[PDB]
Amino acid sequence: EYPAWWKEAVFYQIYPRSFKDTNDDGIGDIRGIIEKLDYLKSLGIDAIWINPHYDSPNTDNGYDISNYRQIMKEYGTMEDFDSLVAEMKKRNMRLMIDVVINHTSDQHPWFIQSKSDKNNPYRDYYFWRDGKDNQPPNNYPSFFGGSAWQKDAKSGQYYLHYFARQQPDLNWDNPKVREDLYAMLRFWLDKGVSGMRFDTVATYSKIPGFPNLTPEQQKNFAEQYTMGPNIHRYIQEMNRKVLSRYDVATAGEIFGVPLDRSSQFFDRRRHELNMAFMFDLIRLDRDSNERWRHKSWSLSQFRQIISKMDVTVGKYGWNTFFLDNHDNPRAVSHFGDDRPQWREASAKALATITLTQRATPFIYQGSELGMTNYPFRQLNEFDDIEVKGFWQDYVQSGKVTATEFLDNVRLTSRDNSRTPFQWNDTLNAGFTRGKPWFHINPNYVEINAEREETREDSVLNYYKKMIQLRHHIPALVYGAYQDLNPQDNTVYAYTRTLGNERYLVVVNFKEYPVRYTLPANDAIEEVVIDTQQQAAAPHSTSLSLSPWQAGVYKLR
Repeated sequence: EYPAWWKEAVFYQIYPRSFKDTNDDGIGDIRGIIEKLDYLKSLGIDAIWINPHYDSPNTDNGYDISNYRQIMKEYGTMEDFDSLVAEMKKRNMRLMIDVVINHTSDQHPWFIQSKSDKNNPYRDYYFWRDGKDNQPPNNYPSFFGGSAWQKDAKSGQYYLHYFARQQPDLNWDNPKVREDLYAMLRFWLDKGVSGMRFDTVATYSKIPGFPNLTPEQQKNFAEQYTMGPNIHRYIQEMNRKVLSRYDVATAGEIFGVPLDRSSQFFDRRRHELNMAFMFDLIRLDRDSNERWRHKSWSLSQFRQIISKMDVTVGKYGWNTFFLDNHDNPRAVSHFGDDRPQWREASAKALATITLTQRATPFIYQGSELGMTNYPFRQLNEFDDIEVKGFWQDYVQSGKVTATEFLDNVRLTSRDNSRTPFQWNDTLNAGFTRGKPWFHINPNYVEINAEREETREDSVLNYYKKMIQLRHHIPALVYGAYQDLNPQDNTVYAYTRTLGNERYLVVVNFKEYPVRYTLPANDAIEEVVIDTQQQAAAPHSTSLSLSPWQAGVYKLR
């Protein structure tokens, strides 16, 4: 069974820039988070993961770090940070920070020096290569558009950046970089942080010789970058050196790692990472070649990916469960139906699922309210550099029309989840009194924390109840997972079994009523909860489900 606090906990993710502004400069800050801790405690949150909070030019809103030990000016001071840990600790909440060490900002002291000369001490802190000819070293693509190699006029060589140009990759091969990184980690751990979320941990190790990519590898380049020969070597070292020497829950974002390779990252026995963030589910409807394009998916596909994950996780690993985050579109829009008539119901349905999985649930800020995608009027309303990067590679190239491109990024852009949190119905949704740094969704007049707090049938209060059920029913945390019908495209039904305590979770994914027949030997003994306010106790053999109806039941 191997109990663990991080396995039973309910995590909340905060994107500071968009959580709460306290000085009215239009940007969310750390004091804003402090101000809302009571809101999150009442919600039932156990731990909080905050996106990057370090000094950064903000080319990638925090993921381009220029100083790992300094608090981002936009977010506040060290005192504010220390105060967050203290206030959180006071409320028995654990703080998990975002660790971005696959790369740094091109304005980081290490890169500034590395960039000054070919013989500078820090030259080997990054990857510099010569373009054998009148072009880059190889054909490596960048997640943010064009080549993953940037030419340095001065020296004449190219430096490597999987992501933005302003995000040069660190060289983990050099034992000096590793040590400076471990020192930096203990800096934060010594201050009380109880958890670390490692950004793109599968790409720390590069492929020796930087061979070119075959036509095939060109497509799934995201996966090739995880093919590093020293990845588990390095992560294991970081564990020995740091992780294993503090009580810290670790989560690794393994973007690009095939499912059959995730085990090596979270297998207890391997002493690497406690749990991981897989993307097989959240990206089930993304085209293979065009990462920005959305394609149709079905429930059978959805549930089948979940079964596979559970099997792969097995008895020795552990997983997280999330339907959205700062790099993806809103959960209700993506997996439910955000139209006015179905938003609440489908939101509650997804909530039911989110808190009854054999994984640690991560609730992204604002989705507990049923926040939705943003109504982007035109291309320039996106800040997403991934989008601007896609525009260059597919629209400038003529590979896709601007209209079709827009139709799609409207559904897949990470900016959908980056609009300011909606607290109440005052100007700017009570987020700020200044000008919001990024456009706020007009539906805030309907979807806002305050309004939902007083309404018993609100999405917020339903989330409160689901989290409360998870905190009180062990089976919902550790019970075995069983998909009663992997092929059904209408009703998602599964059991959670811990000994003789069996629970049944049912979700009507359709917008018309459906009658669900329980397995012949199964009987409903109790109703733990359901999305209908009225709906009385059903009988033992079947359920008449209304559109998007969800429920948890205890079986005999």
